[PDB]
Amino acid sequence: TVAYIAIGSNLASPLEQVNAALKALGDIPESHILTVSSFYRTPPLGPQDQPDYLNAAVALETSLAPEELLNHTQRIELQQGRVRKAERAGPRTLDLDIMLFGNEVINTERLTVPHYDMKNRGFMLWPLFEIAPELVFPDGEMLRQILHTRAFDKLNKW
Ligand SMILES: [Cl-]
Ligand SMILES: [Mg+2]
Ligand SMILES: [Mg+2]
Repeated sequence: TVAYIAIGSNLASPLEQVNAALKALGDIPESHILTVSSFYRTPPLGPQDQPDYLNAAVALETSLAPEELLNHTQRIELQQGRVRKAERAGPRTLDLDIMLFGNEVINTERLTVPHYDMKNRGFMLWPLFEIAPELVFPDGEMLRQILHTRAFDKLNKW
């Protein structure tokens, strides 16, 4: 099944953390990376000029169950994302979100697929459109149409 995973980093040098994250994603059992988007840049809010966020999208072919994939993305977030050495308040610096899993709609306490706010997040949809321009959501909405009809922040490449 093809799963689409969003990666975000605001950590240290986001290139290195994101690449470790990609390596870990490929190392998930019964799973392989099909393609990876370009890296995109999201400024922080406010003048503080804290680290920018690096955003990407990955297409992952997997024969895992959705909740099993979630175990792995959660694990990688702990192992690669700091959070032992600095958690709440940080926040955690590496985010791996399962955006879509096949044409599946999953509504469970642990896992909601499609990711609940993804259609309003340009830093999720634009990298997704780069690797899946013909994507259609389980409810039938076309990714190309959402990008024509919803307002998003400008999103430059990294
Ligand atoms: Cl949907
Ligand atoms: Mg997130
Ligand atoms: Mg998350």
